[PDB]
Amino acid sequence: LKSFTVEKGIYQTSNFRVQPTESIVRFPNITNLCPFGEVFNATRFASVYAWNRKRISNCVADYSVLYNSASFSTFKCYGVSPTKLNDLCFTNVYADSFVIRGDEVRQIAPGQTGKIADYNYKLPDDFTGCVIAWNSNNLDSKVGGNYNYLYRLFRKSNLKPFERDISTEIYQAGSTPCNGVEGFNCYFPLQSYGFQPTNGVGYQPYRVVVLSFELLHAPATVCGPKKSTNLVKNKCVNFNFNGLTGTGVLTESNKKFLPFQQFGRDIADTTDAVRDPQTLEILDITPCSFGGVSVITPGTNTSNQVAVLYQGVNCTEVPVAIHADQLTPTWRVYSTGSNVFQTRAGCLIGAEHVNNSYECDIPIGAGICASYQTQTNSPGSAGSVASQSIIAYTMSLGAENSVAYSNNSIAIPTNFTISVTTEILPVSMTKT
Amino acid sequence: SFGGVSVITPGTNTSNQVAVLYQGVNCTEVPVAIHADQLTPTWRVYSTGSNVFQTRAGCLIGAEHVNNSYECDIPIGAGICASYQTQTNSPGSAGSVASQSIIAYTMSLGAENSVAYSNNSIAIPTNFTISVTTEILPVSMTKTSVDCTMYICGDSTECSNLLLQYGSFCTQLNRALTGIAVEQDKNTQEVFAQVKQIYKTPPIKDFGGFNFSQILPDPSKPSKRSFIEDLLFNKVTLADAGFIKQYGDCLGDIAARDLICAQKFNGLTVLPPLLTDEMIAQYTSALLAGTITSGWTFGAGAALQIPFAMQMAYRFNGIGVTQNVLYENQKLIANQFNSAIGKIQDSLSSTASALGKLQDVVNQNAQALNTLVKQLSSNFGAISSVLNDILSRLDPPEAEVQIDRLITGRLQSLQTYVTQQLIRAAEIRASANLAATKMSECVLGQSKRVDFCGKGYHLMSFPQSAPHGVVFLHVTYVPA
Amino acid sequence: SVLNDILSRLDPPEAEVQIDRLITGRLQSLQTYVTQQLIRAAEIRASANLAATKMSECVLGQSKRVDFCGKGYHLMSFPQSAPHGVVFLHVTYVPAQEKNFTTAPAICHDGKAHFPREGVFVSNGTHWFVTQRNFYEPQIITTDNTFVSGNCDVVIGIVNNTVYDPLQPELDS
Amino acid sequence: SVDCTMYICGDSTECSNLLLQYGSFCTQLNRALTGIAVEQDKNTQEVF
Repeated sequence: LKSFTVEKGIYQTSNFRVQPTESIVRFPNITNLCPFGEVFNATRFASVYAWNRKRISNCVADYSVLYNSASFSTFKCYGVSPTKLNDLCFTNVYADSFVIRGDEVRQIAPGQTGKIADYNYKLPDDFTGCVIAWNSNNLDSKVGGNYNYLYRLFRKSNLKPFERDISTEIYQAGSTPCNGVEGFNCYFPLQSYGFQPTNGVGYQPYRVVVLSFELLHAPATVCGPKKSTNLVKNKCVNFNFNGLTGTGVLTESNKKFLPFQQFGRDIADTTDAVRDPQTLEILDITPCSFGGVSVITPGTNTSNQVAVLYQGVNCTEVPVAIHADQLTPTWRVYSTGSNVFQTRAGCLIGAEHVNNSYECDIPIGAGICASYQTQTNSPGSAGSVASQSIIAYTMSLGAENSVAYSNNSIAIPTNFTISVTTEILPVSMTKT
Repeated sequence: SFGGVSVITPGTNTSNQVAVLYQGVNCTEVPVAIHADQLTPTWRVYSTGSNVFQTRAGCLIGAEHVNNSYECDIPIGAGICASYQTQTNSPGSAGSVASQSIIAYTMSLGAENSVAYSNNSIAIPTNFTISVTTEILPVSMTKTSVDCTMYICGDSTECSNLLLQYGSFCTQLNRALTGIAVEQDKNTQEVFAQVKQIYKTPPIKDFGGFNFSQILPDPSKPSKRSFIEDLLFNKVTLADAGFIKQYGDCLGDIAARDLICAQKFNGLTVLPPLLTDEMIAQYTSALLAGTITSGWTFGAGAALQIPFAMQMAYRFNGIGVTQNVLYENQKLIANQFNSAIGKIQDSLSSTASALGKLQDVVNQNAQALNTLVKQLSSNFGAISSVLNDILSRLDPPEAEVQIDRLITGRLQSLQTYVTQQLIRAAEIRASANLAATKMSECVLGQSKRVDFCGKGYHLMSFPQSAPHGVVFLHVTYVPA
Repeated sequence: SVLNDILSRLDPPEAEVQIDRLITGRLQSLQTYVTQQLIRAAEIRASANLAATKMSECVLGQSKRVDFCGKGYHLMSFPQSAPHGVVFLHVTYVPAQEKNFTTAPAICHDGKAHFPREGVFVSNGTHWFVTQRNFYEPQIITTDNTFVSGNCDVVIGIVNNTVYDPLQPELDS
Repeated sequence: SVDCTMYICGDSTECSNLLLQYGSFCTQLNRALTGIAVEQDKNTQEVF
């Protein structure tokens, strides 16, 4: 009101709102995981020059295991946060697994040059993806030496990103025709790596897997895992189902959804009942309790005791809305007590319900009216301050009456009154 | 050349064949619009030929003009009206015959009646009729209240901050609707509350033969409400009742099947009316009670019991027909009136359309809210319609600009809603004041104003409660 | 929020954007205000028309409309000035005290029916009187007051009574 | 009577799509004017 004095009436001071208890994040069931195991825990590894490329798509790819696992020496992701993979989703993912020397491991990164980067396996400058590598001295190395892995010494030109060249043909360095065989100025294009268990760290063969994540407009097939929580019902909660979010009280519904259909909809175009991704249950949509708060007070000149009306709410929510149990005992009294009256309009606290009907001083709603009344017994005294209180009652329509209707009688007045009343009407506004 | 197109549909219930109106266009242009060159030859017939009638309003196709004059069912414009009629048909049996079509004709003002005006002749009615008509007026609207913050910002701290920059827009809007809300309560009080004391009818019904039983509240049925009004509640669509909705029952994608619940979601609340329906009936009972037993006196001050038969003697006195008319034909008049009362019951029961005005009151209001609700889906220029996504996807620096667009749109929408709301309320108020005057003058006394109380020298009226409105049963005198 | 600040603060190329924000908003506020006034003005003008009618009907004459001039059979009104409005001091007739009486729409002198020209039939219990509607004054029911219409058979409620004829005493005397 | 579409967007598809983003502002406005349009006729019938 922006005033120190308040005239009697009902005023809307603020808004009542139940706060959310907890946050729920959800994504669909975990099944249909991409086969990471085939790549990482693979029995055999391809060579650097021709590396294995397994496309991963149509799954929920759970990166967490690779990030968390100790087994890998390094795990570096250029384009996106390595932590982010669980949330992020890519249209297509390619895994390039190859075995290369330890010293060379650094080369597997964007914007790099070297034997692998140029000739072997090239990465885009822009490359978005993560490179995971680990040692395989135990697996790959041979005492005799493991020749199986080759890289390329010569080529007509530099290799483009992700371009692999398997070709066995003899490279002709010079003018002399090779004719398929080595000779002067003719060499097999690839050289092997001599890995042996005895060698040093740099020397050790390492299995590296790079997960490129091509991002296109096209539908994204490979998305991250689902970090979900338990479902709680009959409570105002902050829920996040697959696509949407909102706050309300999830309850069991009696709705029969079609097998394919995920969400319902209001006539209005609202989110009404949703199907839980984990359980095939239909849960109907309810905004959490809230309503207006109106203060019913007598004029400040008369008193300062008030009564509050919580519109369109049950009395039950008010003790829960605030943590009454948590609060001090001074605060506790306000939450519940005999002095609570519930009406159609809402829960009115601070006013005692009264059987007697009187004229309506202040309108509450639903026919209930509040007034400040005290019965007073004092000689030559107006109702003085005493144990006064605020009462709410069904507003009296007035003293009820009846007319002695009959076939044969009339009521004709003997005398009358000349009265004067005032009728007031506005004529004009101020000429602004 | 361009103009609006209107479809004259006789009604799907009745027929599929329709007529199309091209407003303010010459008929010559119609074939060019349609791809006559491209389309099949079946289509070719549809564009050209006779069976095209040119009117001031535009070019009308599908309708056959008729010289004969009829009353106007559906207005075309410029006095032309369209209707679906069948020419004489053969007997009803399978046989090949053609009938039923859409006709456009020159609307008839009605049947011309020349009057034999003369030097010294008078027409003096030998017999009369006590008929009854129904007049329906809206009294109040649904006390809608809207929270700006939830509507615009609904649970978004980042949003509300942006709203504050707007200053006082919300406070006034919330204030405006609240002002409207009180006014409705004021409307209902002024309309019904005309009487201080609440009268109840005596156990004896002997009303000179007049049969009130339909109009009086029926002690019995829940709510002491009357029979005729009971149908009235039935004909209308109550928004909701009970004012209690199970929270849990509500939470997901289905509850918005329950529209009110959805409304509950977006800050849209419906305040209840101060005067409850049960309470409203009592007034209607009282206003009715004093009118029956006391005459007009209850408006002036203390109600004075007067036998009903006596009242008509006064009421006839009001029109310029002496008392002798009533008693001399007391039984008939009562019978006429009682039979008259029954007619409303069938008319009311027969067609929903009797209630059309009230229904309108509900419907525009329903429309306003839904339109208000739907706006939430509009992007306006915004990247998306959901507040969370903007926050989620975009950094605040970028987001602030985006949300701002969304804010202006809804705020504009609410602004359109309230402005629209104020005007309709005013429309209602004038009606309410009109309603109050009708109870004040017509019910509480007998009105002198010709064509105020229904066609005829007005006798009296009995109000009946109705949703957000009131129905009057004007009993008028008409010469037979 | 200050125009002079923005002007002092920014060069025109940049300032134009900021000022534009205020103009669209402020104008919109002003637009809001005007719409409110038009609507509100309509309400007042509606009242003015009513006021004029009240002045027209109530002051200038005695209005017949029940509850137009205040509760009761309206006598008259005295308009009074006021700020931005008017106040009327209606003078209304309200019945104060009442007494029950027994009524019947007519009386039979001859076996014929009499109805009251002005008034209704009542009885003190001993004798029948006919009086005006809103203030009790009994009168001796004479032919001068009553008019003929029909006979006793049709009447409903009619009671036997004696009507006084002023003429007889003149001729007999 | 006023169609928003021409009045605003008049034969510009690029314009009209941008209009749709606006939602129901038009359909409501056109509705009101139509409602207004019928109203006068109602007035005339009531009077005469």
